[PDB]
Amino acid sequence: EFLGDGGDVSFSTRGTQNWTVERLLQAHRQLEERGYVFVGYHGTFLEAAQSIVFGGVRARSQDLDAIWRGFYIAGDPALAYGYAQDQEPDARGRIRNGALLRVYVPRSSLPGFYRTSLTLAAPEAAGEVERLIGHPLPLRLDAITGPEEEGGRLETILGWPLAERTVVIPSAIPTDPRNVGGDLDPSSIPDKEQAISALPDYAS
Ligand SMILES: CN(C)CC(=O)Nc1ccc2[nH]c(=O)c3ccccc3c2c1
Repeated sequence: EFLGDGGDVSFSTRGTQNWTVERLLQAHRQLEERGYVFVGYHGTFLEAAQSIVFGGVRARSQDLDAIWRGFYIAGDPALAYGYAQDQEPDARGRIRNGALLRVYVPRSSLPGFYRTSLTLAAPEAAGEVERLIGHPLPLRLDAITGPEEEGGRLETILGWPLAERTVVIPSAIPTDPRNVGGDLDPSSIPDKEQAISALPDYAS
């Protein structure tokens, strides 16, 4: 259990229960001590956050193409935040805010991390990434970081094999239940979390 101590952690529209930036700090120190390193944020809906944190990352399907299939994260919490919410409404039109998660990978997995300046959405990106990674997509126990299709923000994709090796914990950066869909309010980012958010150096 890499969640540190305090009470039971629970995701909810009111905010991640029993999660404070201080507990995150304890959790972060424990992970680092165990040889894990932070690689980015992952925004998703509440239940997927719960599953990811306590069950671990688990690929489910889509092999025909989905060439870029994998676990998408981002060094910049603002990019991942856009995804921390339900993808479709319920029968009554409600779209709940989700949660931001912190993704860690064993340091021994770092050799598989690559970065390119080429926008991943570019048509020839696949060919360039395959050259960079040394094999045909999909990504395996490796990852690639590159500019989002449009926006300039760097997105990181973890091959499912790598993703399933991660330890993921809640972020102390909250989503706003009053502003679903809205952009991340940078002032809602705890200084203490920003402090433990440096990324590892990737190969290019
Ligand atoms: C949940 N819907 C957005 C459908 C989907 O297929 N994608 C998905 C679902 C969750 C995602 N979470 C992220 O943190 C993220 C970060 C950088 C780039 C993409 C993502 C991301 C993408």
